[PDB]
Amino acid sequence: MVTVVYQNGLPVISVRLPSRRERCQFTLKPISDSVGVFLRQLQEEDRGIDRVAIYSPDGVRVAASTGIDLLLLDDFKLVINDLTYHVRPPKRDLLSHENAATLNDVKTL
Repeated sequence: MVTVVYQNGLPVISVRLPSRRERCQFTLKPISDSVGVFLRQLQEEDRGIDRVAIYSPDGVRVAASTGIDLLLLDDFKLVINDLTYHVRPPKRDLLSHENAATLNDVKTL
């Protein structure tokens, strides 16, 4: 199964990759990473991947330029080679992401 879990305010997507026995996790920046960034990371991780794509639950291809914040507003399908994974991210506000991974009362100069 492909899962999405927020850790320190950022989405961590855990994926079974075809060449690998063990799961691998991908942490993404919702406000600046795109669908295409994530798909490129998958391909870089496993040379056994010949095809990767993301689709809406209704089966419509999602544009590579789409922000990860927008992707994670709802369910989606992740195709890796000949397997399609139904991904169910946890719901949170689109506004949620603007203070992600910030430590309260410590600012960097």
